[PDB]
Amino acid sequence: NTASWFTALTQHGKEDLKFSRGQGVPINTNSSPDDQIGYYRRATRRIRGGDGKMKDLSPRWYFYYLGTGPEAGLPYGANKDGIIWVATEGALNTPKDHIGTRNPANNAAIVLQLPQGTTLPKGFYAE
Ligand SMILES: [Cl-]
Repeated sequence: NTASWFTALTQHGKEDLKFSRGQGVPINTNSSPDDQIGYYRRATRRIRGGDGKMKDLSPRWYFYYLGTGPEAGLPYGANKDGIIWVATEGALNTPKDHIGTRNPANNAAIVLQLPQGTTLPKGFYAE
């Protein structure tokens, strides 16, 4: 059982996460230009509120390299609710099994950083 290599982007507003073409891949100096491609997957947790009924928390969007993670089998551009795709110029459309996912027992998450000039929808924040 594994985890995203990066911390999540929390959705504070009504808009799903979306990036303009060529944007959205997190910075990771340990990966190469061919690897800069993947998807974000929405994870929506539920909690028992103060009243006593269940409710959704803010959705969290986690990045996974193409061909890894909970949707490792999906090809780039696959239509699936809660999955959005991103790729940098120069990336290769091949599975990134060599990067894989993170084992939290032996690796901390990488703080998710987006390069300068990256635009986001309302309610998401870039570090
Ligand atoms: Cl947050």
